[PDB]
Formats: sequence, C-alpha cells, structure tokens
Amino acid sequence: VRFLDGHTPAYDLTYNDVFVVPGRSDVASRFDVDLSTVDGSGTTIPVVVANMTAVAGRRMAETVARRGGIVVLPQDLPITAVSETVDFVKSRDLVVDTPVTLSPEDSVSDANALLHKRAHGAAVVVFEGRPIGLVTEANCAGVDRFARVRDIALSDFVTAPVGTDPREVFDLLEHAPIDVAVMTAPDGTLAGVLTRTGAIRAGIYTPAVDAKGRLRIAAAVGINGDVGAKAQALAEAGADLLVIDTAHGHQAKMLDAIKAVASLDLGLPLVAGNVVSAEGTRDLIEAGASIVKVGVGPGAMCTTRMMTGVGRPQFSAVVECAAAARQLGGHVWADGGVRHPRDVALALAAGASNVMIGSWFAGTYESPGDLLFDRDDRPYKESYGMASKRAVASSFDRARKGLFEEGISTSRMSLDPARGGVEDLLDHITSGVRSTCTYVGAANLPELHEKVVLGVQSAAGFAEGHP
Amino acid sequence: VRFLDGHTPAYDLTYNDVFVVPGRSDVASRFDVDLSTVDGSGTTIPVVVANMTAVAGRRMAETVARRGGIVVLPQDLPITAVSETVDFVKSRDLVVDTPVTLSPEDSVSDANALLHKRAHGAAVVVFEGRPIGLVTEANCAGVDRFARVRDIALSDFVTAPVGTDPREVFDLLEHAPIDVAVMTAPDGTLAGVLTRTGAIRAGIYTPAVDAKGRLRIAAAVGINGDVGAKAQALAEAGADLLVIDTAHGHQAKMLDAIKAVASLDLGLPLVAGNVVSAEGTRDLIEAGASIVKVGVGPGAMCTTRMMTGVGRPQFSAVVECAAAARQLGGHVWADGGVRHPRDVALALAAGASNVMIGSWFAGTYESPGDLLFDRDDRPYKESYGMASKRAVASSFDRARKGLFEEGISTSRMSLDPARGGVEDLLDHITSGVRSTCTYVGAANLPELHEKVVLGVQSAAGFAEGHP
Amino acid sequence: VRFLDGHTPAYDLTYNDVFVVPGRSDVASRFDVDLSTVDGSGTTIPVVVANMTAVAGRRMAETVARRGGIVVLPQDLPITAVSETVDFVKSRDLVVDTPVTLSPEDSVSDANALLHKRAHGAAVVVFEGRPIGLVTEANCAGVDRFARVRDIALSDFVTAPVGTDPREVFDLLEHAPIDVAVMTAPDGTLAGVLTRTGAIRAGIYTPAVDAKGRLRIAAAVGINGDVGAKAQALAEAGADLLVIDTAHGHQAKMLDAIKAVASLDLGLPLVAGNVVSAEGTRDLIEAGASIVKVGVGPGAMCTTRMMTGVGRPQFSAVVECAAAARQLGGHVWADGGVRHPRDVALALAAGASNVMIGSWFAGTYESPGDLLFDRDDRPYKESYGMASKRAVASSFDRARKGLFEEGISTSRMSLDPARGGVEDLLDHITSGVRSTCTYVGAANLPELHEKVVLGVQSAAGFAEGHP
Ligand SMILES: Nc1nc2c(ncn2[C@@H]2O[C@H](COP(=O)(O)O)[C@@H](O)[C@H]2O)c(=O)[nH]1
Ligand SMILES: Nc1nc2c(ncn2[C@@H]2O[C@H](COP(=O)(O)O)[C@@H](O)[C@H]2O)c(=O)[nH]1
Ligand SMILES: Nc1nc2c(ncn2[C@@H]2O[C@H](COP(=O)(O)O)[C@@H](O)[C@H]2O)c(=O)[nH]1
Ligand SMILES: Nc1nc2c(ncn2[C@@H]2O[C@H](COP(=O)(O)O)[C@@H](O)[C@H]2O)c(=O)[nH]1
Ligand SMILES: Nc1nc2c(ncn2[C@@H]2O[C@H](COP(=O)(O)O)[C@@H](O)[C@H]2O)c(=O)[nH]1
Ligand SMILES: Nc1nc2c(ncn2[C@@H]2O[C@H](COP(=O)(O)O)[C@@H](O)[C@H]2O)c(=O)[nH]1
Repeated sequence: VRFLDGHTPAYDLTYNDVFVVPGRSDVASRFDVDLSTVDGSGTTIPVVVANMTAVAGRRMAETVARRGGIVVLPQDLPITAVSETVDFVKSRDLVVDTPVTLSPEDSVSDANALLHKRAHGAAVVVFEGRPIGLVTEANCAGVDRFARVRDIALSDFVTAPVGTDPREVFDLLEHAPIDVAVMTAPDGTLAGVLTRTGAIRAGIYTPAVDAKGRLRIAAAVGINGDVGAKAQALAEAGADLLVIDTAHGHQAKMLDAIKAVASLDLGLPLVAGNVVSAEGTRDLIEAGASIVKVGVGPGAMCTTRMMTGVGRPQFSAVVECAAAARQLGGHVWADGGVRHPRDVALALAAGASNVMIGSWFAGTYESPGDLLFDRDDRPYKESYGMASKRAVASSFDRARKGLFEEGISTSRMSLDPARGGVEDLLDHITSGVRSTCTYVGAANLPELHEKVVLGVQSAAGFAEGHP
Repeated sequence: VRFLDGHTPAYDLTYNDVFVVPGRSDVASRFDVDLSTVDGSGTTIPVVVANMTAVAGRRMAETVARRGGIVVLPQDLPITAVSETVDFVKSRDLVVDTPVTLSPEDSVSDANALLHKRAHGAAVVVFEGRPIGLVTEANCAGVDRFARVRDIALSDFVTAPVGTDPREVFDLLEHAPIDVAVMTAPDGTLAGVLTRTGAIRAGIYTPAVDAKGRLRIAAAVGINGDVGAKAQALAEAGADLLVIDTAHGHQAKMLDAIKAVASLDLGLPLVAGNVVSAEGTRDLIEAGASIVKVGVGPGAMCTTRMMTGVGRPQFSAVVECAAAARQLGGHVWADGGVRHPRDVALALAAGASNVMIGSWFAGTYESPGDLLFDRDDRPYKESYGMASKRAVASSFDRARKGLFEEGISTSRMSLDPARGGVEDLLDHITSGVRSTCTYVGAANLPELHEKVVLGVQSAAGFAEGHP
Repeated sequence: VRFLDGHTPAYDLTYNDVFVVPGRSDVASRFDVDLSTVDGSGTTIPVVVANMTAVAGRRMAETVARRGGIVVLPQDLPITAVSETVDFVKSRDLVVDTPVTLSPEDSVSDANALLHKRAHGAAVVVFEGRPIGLVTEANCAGVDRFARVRDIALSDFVTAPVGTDPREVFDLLEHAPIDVAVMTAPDGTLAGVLTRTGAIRAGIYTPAVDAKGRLRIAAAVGINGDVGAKAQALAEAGADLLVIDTAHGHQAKMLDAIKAVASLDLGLPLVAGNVVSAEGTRDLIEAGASIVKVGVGPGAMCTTRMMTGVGRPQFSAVVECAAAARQLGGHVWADGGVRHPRDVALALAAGASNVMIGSWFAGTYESPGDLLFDRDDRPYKESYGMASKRAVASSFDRARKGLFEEGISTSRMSLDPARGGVEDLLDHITSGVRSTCTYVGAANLPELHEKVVLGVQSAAGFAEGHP
C-alpha cells in the first residue's frame, strides 16, 4: 500500500500508529459510496461478527445479516442448535426485525429480562398468533415481579400491514408514544416489529442475502476431529459460509483441514486463519482457501501476547497478508484489535477484503449473553474468549490438558446508555468507513485500497482530536 | 524548514514531538519584535478565533479585533445576525472596551449573569445614556435575586473623557477601589469602559483595522448551497475577510466554491480549508485562494481521527503545506490542535502565516456561550463542534442524513480562576511567541520562519520543564 | 381542658409530651367537619402565616387568604409597600390563582427564576394583556440563559373563561400535557391560572373574605414609636386585622399600645402578644385586646430560650392562657413551635382559637424569599428571625444597641421535592385537623375544645408510629 515519503519505520505498526492522509475527492456525500465486499462472502457492509460464543447468536446473526454483514456461528456447537439457528435466521423478514414475542402467561420478571434481548425497547404480548399488547420499562416497573403479563397494563401499539414502505411507517411513528410499530401479516398474524430508526435504516443498508433471498449466515469449525465430516454436515445444515478457525493457522493440521474441505467441493467460500505472515497466507491459499483470517494476538480477548510473546501488530500483518493474497488472488479478513471505527477503516485501507469485529459487539443488546448490571447501574455484558474452542486437541487426560490450557479470559464490555444496540454500533462503523471513503475520495472498497495513502504517527499523534 | 542534522523521523510530527533550538539572537526584548502577519488578513498578532458558534461572537470579535487579531464569524448563520454583529463591531472604540450596559430596570439576577459577559469584573448601570452606577460581585451578592438594579447599592466610578492617554487613566486607577473606569463622550454620554490592564494593553497591542480604521472582522461560508450568492452577500454585509470552511477541503465542491468566489472578484482575501497535503494546497491556490487553512483532525473538538482514522499530525502538515504555498506564493493558516502557546509558536515556526485558536478561546469570558459552574464551583464553559456546519450536504431525508452525521461533540473548557478573560489568553500567547522570536533571534514573523531551527524529541523529552 | 385520670405531671408539657385520646365519634368523614374559627378574624381554616418578613409576602397572603387563612404582614414595613400588597391581595380572584405573568421581552434566566415563585409549575407569557404562551422547566432548560422568552418555544395552553365550575376545568385538564389552565376574562384578557389540584381545592376550602367579599389580610405593628398613628394608618390602608407583636407581651409598653389602639376605636379585631401566663392574658384582655398571641420561646427561629432561659413549653402555656381568655371571653392564637400537623391539632385542642404557623411556611414556593439550592440540589429556603422588629427600642447609639441585640438567626427549611407549595402544607395541616376532629368526634372547633381528652406520654411514647 502507498505510504508517505520517508516513512519506513523499523517496527510493525498497529492501528494507533497509522493514519490516512485525505486526497483529492470526488465523492460528494457518505451515501455516495457503497460498502459491498468483493471477497464473495456477500456482505454489503465490511463487518463480520466473530465466531465467539459470547458474540455470535441467532439474534445477532439475523440483525447483522439484515444490516448487510455476515455472522460466523461459534465453533464446537451442537449441530442441532446450528440447524435451529440457521432455520430461524433464514425465516426472517428482510426488512422487519423479529421482536420479543411474549405469551400472555409469562411472568413480569421474564418480560422485564426479555425486554433487553432486543434494541427495540418494547416487547410484544401476542395471543394465538395475534398481537394484543406492548410492554416496556415503564409499565413493567412497580408491578409485582411474578404477576402475569396479561395484567401488566398492556399499552396500545401502531399496527401496519407487511409491505408498507418505510416512509409510511416512519410518518406513522412521528408522534407515536412507543417508537416501535407492529408489522402484521395479511391474515392478521404478527410478522414482526419495525422501529423508527429501523425504518430509517431499512433504506440505507441493503440486507445481505443468498441466491434464494434469505439472510446470509456462516458457521465455524475447528481442526481437532474429523474436519471434513463436520464441514459437510454444516454445509448441509444451510450455512452459507464456512470458517475454519484455530489459534495458529500455519500448522500442518490447518493445511490438512483446508485440503479436506476443498476436496469436499462444497461450493461455499473458504475461510481459514489465523496467519500473520505472508508465507502463512500463501500456504493457506495453496491449501484451497479463498479467504484468509489474519491476526493472532490483537484480539481484545486474546492472551497469547502476554503469555507467549507471539503475535504481530494488526495493521502491518493485515497489509502484508493482503498484499500476498492479492498477489495470489486471495482475499483477507482482518480479525482482532477492533475497538473504534478507525480500526475498521484502517483495516480496510491496509488491503483487507473485510474486517471482523469480535468482542466489541459483545457489549450490545443482541449479543448471546446475559445483560448484567454493575454497582453504578451502568449496563454491561461479559465477553469470554474461545480458549480451547480455538485450540488444537478420561478424567486424567481431561484435567491434564486443562491444566496447561489458557484460561477463559473475561472482560466487561459496557453498554452505551443510549445507543446500546448493535444497530447503532454498525451505524457508527459504517459512518466512519463512509467518511474515510469520502476523505480518500473512493467510490468503493477496492478504490479505497487503491487510492489510500497512509502515514506513520507517534504516541503524541494519537492524542490529537476529541477522544 | 531547517532541521537538526540527522533528524529524519519516519513519522509525521505533532507539536509535542518538535522543539525549537535557540540561535544567535540580536533581539533585546520581547517588545522589540512585531507580530504583524503577512497574509493580508491585517492581523497585528498571529491569532484567529475559529469559525465555531461556541467561540465566535460579537464580544470576542470586538475584543480580539481591538487586540490585533481577526475573528471568523461562524458559518450557517442568519445574515441578519451577521450584519448586526458586523455593524456592532465596526462601531467600537479602537482603545476602549464596550462594557456591560445595564438599564436601571434590570433585575439583580440579570445583572449578576451579565457581569461575567466581559472580563472587566464590573457592569455599568446607565440611565438615559448617562452612566449612573457600577455593580460587581460584591454589592450584587446577598441582595434578593429579583430586586431592581436601581436598588443594588450602586458604587462610585472613576469618570474620564474619551481621548485621555492610557498613562493618565492608568495613574487614575492606581488606588481606585474598582479597577475599571468609565470613558465618557464629550457630551457626557457613556462611550465605554477602560481597565487598568486594559490601559496597559492599549500600548502593547496595535488594533487590527481596515482601510477605514474600523475593527476588522471575518465571516465563514460552507460549500452546500449557492456559495457565490452567500459570499457576495457577506461581502456587502461588511465582512473584511471571507473563510470557506469544510471538513474535507480537497473535494471538487471546495474547488468549485473557491472558483466561484474568485470569479466574483469581491476583493477580499480568500481563505479555504482544510487540506493537510501539498497537492491539496496546490489545488486550492490554483482555484483562486490566497490563504489556505490546514489541519483536519487535530482540532480539540474534531472527532474524525477516532471515527475514520483520517487526519495528520498538525506540525508536519503545517510545514509541508506552508512550503507548498510559499512555493506558489500562497499563505497558510494552521487550524486545530492549539492548547498551549508553544503550539502557536511552533505553528508559526513551521511556516504558517497565521494560527487559528479554536476551542481554547471557548473557555473565556467573552466566548458566545453560557458560563456554567461545576460542582466544585470552578468556572467553565461548554465547547461544541461545528459538525454539519462543516460538512457537505422532508423529515425522512433530514433524519436519514442526521443518523449517519457525526454527533455534536461537547467538551468542558475550564476558566482560569484569575486570568479568565480572553485578554489574558492573548497575553500568554503573544508572550510565548515573542519569547520564541527572541530565542530564535527574529525581528518579525518572516524572520521567525527563515531563522528557526527545529529538532525532534521523544515522549520523555516533553516531560522536561514545569508543566 | 379534660385530662386522663391520674395525669398530673410536675412539669409544663409541650406538643411532643401530650396526645389526644379518641372518643365516641359521630362525624362520618373528614369533610363533615368545618374548621371555621370563632375568634372573629374570619379565617375558615385555623392557620395564620406569621408576621415574619421571610414568611409573609403578597403571594403567601393571597394564597392563604384564598385557602381560608389570614396572613399577618410583617411589622416595620414601609406603609407604601403595605398599601401596594393590600391592594394587590384585595384585587385577586376568589377561585383563580394569580400566575407568574411574563412579558415577551423577559430573559430566559428571569423566566426560570420566576417559575418557582408559584406552585403551578408553569408561567404565562402574556402580550398586551392577552396570554400567548406557557413556559415550564422543560422548554426553558437547554436554551441560552439570556435569550428572550419570545423564543423559548412557547407551549400550548388550555384556555377557559372565568366562571366555569371547577368540574369543567378539572375534566378539561384530565389529559392536558400541562397541569395549569388559563382562566381568561370575557373580553379575552388574562384573569388568572387555575390548576388541576387547584380545581380540586376550590370546593374543599372556602376562601376567607371580608364584608366586601375580598381576600382578608392582616398587618403587624410594634410598640416602639407612635403605635396609635401606625395602627390608624394601617387601618386606613385596608388591613382587616391588626396584630401588635413584641418579644415580651406583658410589659407596660405593650399595655399602653393596646390601650391606645383600643381607644382609637378602629373596629378591627385586636391581637396582642406574646404572653405565656394567665395574668399576662388577663392584662392584655383588660387592655382592650380581643385576641391574645401566646408563646415566647417555642418559635423555631426564637433564640431566647438558649440565651436567657425564659419561655414555656407551648402546650401548657396555650391551654392555661386559653382557659384564662375563655374565662374573660377573649380568644387565643398559639404562636411558635409548629412543625407537624399534630402541633396544630394539639394547639386547637388545648383551647387556642387559632394557630400561627411561622417558619414552617417559609419552606414553600410562595414565601417571600429566594429559592436557593443546596449541594445535593435539594430545594430549600432561608428563614430568618424578626429580632429587633419584635424588640422594644446616631451611629454610636445604633451600634451600641446592635451589640447587645440578638442576632438574626438563620435556618434552612427544605422544600418538599414533590409537594413543595404552601397549598400542600395547608392540605396536610387541614387533613390532620379534620382527622383529629373525627377521632374526637367533634363537628366544629368549639366542639373540638369541649370534647377533647388529652393524656401525657413519655419520650418513648413519641416513638410510636411512622415518623
Ligand atoms: N418468551 C420468549 N423468550 C424468548 C424470546 N426470544 C428469546 N427468548 C429467550 O431467550 C432464549 C434464547 O436466547 P438467545 O440465544 O436468543 O439470546 C430462549 O430459549 C428464550 O428463553 C421471545 O421472543 N419470547
Ligand atoms: N488466542 C485466543 N484468541 C481468542 C480467544 N477468544 C477470541 N480470540 C480471537 O480474538 C478475536 C476477537 O477479538 P476482538 O476482535 O474482539 O478484539 C476472535 O475472533 C479470535 O480470533 C481466546 O480465548 N484465545
Ligand atoms: N442588558 C444588557 N444585555 C446584554 C449586554 N451585552 C449582552 N447582553 C445580553 O447578551 C445577549 C447577547 O449575548 P452575546 O451573543 O453577546 O454573548 C443580548 O441579547 C443580551 O441579552 C449589555 O450590555 N446589556
Ligand atoms: N471534523 C470536525 N472538525 C471540527 C468540528 N468543530 C470544529 N472543528 C475543527 O476544529 C477547529 C477547532 O479546534 P481547536 O483549534 O479548538 O483544537 C475548528 O476551527 C475546525 O477546523 C466538528 O464538529 N468536526
Ligand atoms: N415579571 C414578573 N415578575 C414577577 C411576577 N411576580 C413576581 N415577580 C417578581 O418578584 C418581585 C416581588 O417578589 P415577591 O415579593 O412577590 O416574592 C417583583 O418585583 C418581580 O421582580 C410576575 O408575574 N411577573
Ligand atoms: N424572640 C424571637 N422570636 C422570634 C423571632 N423570629 C420569630 N419569632 C417568633 O417565632 C414565631 C415563628 O416561629 P415558628 O412558629 O416558625 O416556630 C414568630 O411568629 C414569632 O413569634 C426572633 O428573631 N426572636
């Protein structure tokens, strides 16, 4: 990638150590740039939710797929749950979000705990398939925790049929006391709930769909055990994309797994990682992988940097691997070390065909975890590492292996008190990437890579601007 | 610009990463150097107040214009208010500051809130155009908040006619209980209020005036909409200098706006920004701009560095753009990243024809904002970013554009408990620049640029000295 | 008064040391008892606002007079202000409260400070005598403190003509976003503002009015100086009731003042105090006083107990003086030591024809003081003692008298965060007195005195019940 004159630092650079120099721009507005990825994963935004059990669930899968990004299901997961999640996601409206359906016999405690499963802020009490009420934080508060939800003073909702343009439902919700509105099927059954900002987003983002027009989804497999059988069963389960993940993506087991999956000829794009070296990417590409995950160590839950000293600063690894893959025709997914939208913008600028968010999305409403509360009542969630799920594998043998195994690290990802949903994190990331495109003057991601110029900055250079 | 031998860092440098090496000096004192700018903006000190609605007002405009610096009025402002502000500023005494005029029927609360509008520390109660009393924090305290100001125990004031030299009013205020003194017109009407330190400053600073001897003022326009009509109407409104500001100053819209304004042949100097590249400055100069604003990202209210990764360390961008502009004959205004007078001194040293302060001046008495108080009772003010006012542009369209728009960032700029007025910040900045001139040994700003030698310093190098 | 068998304590009892034993009751509800006073002061509730400059103002006067209680104007007040206040009060609607009238040219700071003058929670912006807008804490917040009130985003109000029954305006305000409603004169000019709870209270309370149907008001004079001339001028000023107040109501100066006022034959009822002895009440009654204030020392602002050791527990003094006055046909006002409605109920039970609240009402919205805020942002107000205004009287003489004079004590009366208005304190007091009537079984205040039975309780007896 192009660098400023005289910029040959004697160290690998991270995201905080680099910056983008704006160039001559012809892109008028942020909406004039398209974020469609070229990697073949079919994501209209360069965002992938990581294959972490704390960040990858059915709700996040459907939400991000509707917003145009693919979601990788966590590895080492019972294929029954995988099939259930895939069937759930593929049966979702391309525009309307699936609400928190509440049976009239549910308790107040269950309703209150479920209200935070989604970012809508309200839950639908539905009887016999017909929506009969709405609950929120207001009517639920004060009443007894174990009273039935049929006696929670159900509020009135704005009902509209499925197929009305986002304009009409938007103006319908201009003065609505409750932001959400129930999209009902023509027969009268509830089909979903659409929000004011959801109506806004329905036009900006184009949902990522497969050849059959269903929300794309992905799943991950390890290398321990029969990789071929697991990958084949995953492909038959309906997963659009297969991701083979391990702590070290340059070992012979990784190459054998990629070779087996490629020989299976499943037709789905191939994703392997992680390698932070050009030779590792070359080996993975020659092994039969179309997409290469890059980054071992920058992950916010990754510990190997402190325990082993291995790793690489994310930006330099991403740019070198992207150069290698583009030399061999392959494509690159940056993984780990993403905490600000500048990280996404720089990862795409370095040459990566896509970026993968990880534990940042764990601090969202839709992450498959428990929304706990701290002492100061600030919302947050616990993010865990994959640990043995990303590692190559009687009571004695189990405990002996577990003694030397890296512990499951835990972190507290705080929720935004106002913009807590993953919708708003995606909005921030996409706005940052669009602004980067406008500053560079690129109409698309390949043009972003081609026309970006990057400079090096010191520690004090990062202090410039408002945090 | 000249650098120390062996100093070729592989990264763009910010203000904290550079230092000035003193050379052989013939300038005896700080008062022996003149800070007159060469850019044609006619500012006798190298200080410009930014085109921010939280830092650019009529009071700051008149104060800084009297002290020798130009003020850029915020963009996207009703031309009626622009004309009112320009007429107010052009009708100000070149020596005497306009006080807080208080009608006798004003309440105690209004008087107390108005007392902090200016740095004088006292407000003038004037009846029928004749000054009849003075109020301050002492007599106002304790009395009922809604009692009339005619019953606030008005104090006695030192009255002097307009035209007395600062020497005489200075010695008149040597033992005065109230620091301020009322300069009255020959007919007896109140013309202004002059302070002890104001008398001191009346000789050190030479006010910036136009060809008609009136306090210079500037105004800003965006690129969205008809730039030519807005610029022409601004020129007819009486603005001395036109500033065309946008988030990205290298886009085609910027060039078209500069071309239109230059074709208008208004005669005022042309200011465009922001570009942090030599090619951007070349394009702006060829587009018909005499002065180029440089710096996108270092701004204390700017967020694009964290959201998009775009930007550049301020010092390297300023020096490169200054070199380019001086190659093409243009002149440079550094913008953003100014928090200490060393930043101003380094910006002028890098080659910029002027520096623009920004949110630092928002924490002053004269900034067009509300002087709020924190829990610890330390005075402070809220500084906001321009956001869409610096960005290129039905309810649906409005909300859709606002969803992706960067939020209006807010910061708390604390007031100096003693030297809170913008007069004292200007004193600090000018003292720092004069000391830099003496250390370099330069009699003027062009000599500052010519004879300055700059070295590179590490993180621990910045720790040297008293903070 | 009747006491329980065997209750002959060897100490004077205060309110905390006594309790009422309920008897056989025929009063069904609290609304079945009338609180009309027999003293001739014409107050329909047994509440009098004290002659304290921190608790007695025009707003409190009109409010309490509309609610059925008389207000004594503070002594040592310029008769011009007395006449202005009396004319203001006598020109008030018997049902509608006078709102915070706001001229369109007032500032935001003035509007915000004025909003807390009344308990309505909203202020009326009126132009040319016609109401044009409403302001509250919501629209006022966030906007600049010195912006004009014509640009404070005036809200819509419910307008009704004067004369509509409280039922109609009550149902009109059932779903109103703003609790208050503007009662307008038939010509369209604004006549007042009536609230939802104000509509509720318009039927429960019967306003205290004179023979001409105007809100009754009272004023106070001291004993120093010509008492006769001051009392006569006060009577001509329109004051319905005259109160002669001093620290010691048994001195010869008190008797001479009462004799002079009685010889004036002004026709208004006579109020003198304070005496806590039967002989003092006898002397005051024989001096030509119809009503006797009792209580010197129990006052929450009174200091003489700690400085001099003089005083008396309020309950025993009140009962003894009431017995003496009823023996001579006079009537009694308890003064001081009122902090809970039980104090009012016990004062009326002891035999006092009325009770006088004092500094408790100083912590209200309508008290003539400044609503200050503490560090924890809890609303409160400063209550001051009368000091020399209740004491018998060159720079040397002034300072010599002031050296030995008791200092003006200050106390912090906290505002109720929800029920801060004096309307709600009056509601609490009246509810307590009505409940006491029901528990005793009395249909009126004379029956309360006749049929009440009081017992003595120890320190631990006061701990019973919820505080
Ligand atoms: N009643 C009800 N429970 C729900 C709904 N959505 C999620 N849940 C709860 O959440 C569980 C799954 O959590 P998830 O893996 O989706 O975060 C379900 O088994 C169920 O207990 C809903 O719409 N209604
Ligand atoms: N070595 C290691 N890497 C992990 C673990 N958990 C997650 N990761 C890596 O870190 C990524 C997420 O980090 P993030 O992008 O949130 O900073 C995952 O996609 C995966 O590549 C773990 O327990 N160990
Ligand atoms: N009465 C009075 N108000 C003033 C004076 N200077 C500023 N103000 C207030 O401040 C407002 C403008 O604030 P600025 O934009 O000057 O910071 C005016 O509309 C007025 O309310 C003055 O001398 N007298
Ligand atoms: N991108 C961006 N730049 C801003 C915004 N507000 C101010 N700026 C820039 O930052 C400068 C002030 O920053 P300062 O000099 O106070 O650090 C302004 O003159 C302008 O160039 C904003 O909202 N967004
Ligand atoms: N503009 C305005 N000021 C009021 C109003 N009511 C009270 N005030 C203010 O309050 C002062 C008197 O306070 P008070 O003695 O009534 O508590 C008045 O002189 C005036 O400053 C009102 O309706 N409008
Ligand atoms: N001795 C004395 N009594 C006072 C003073 N201020 C108020 N009082 C008395 O205390 C009463 C109010 O007390 P409260 O009823 O609020 O406890 C007044 O009506 C008056 O009788 C003062 O400064 N000194």
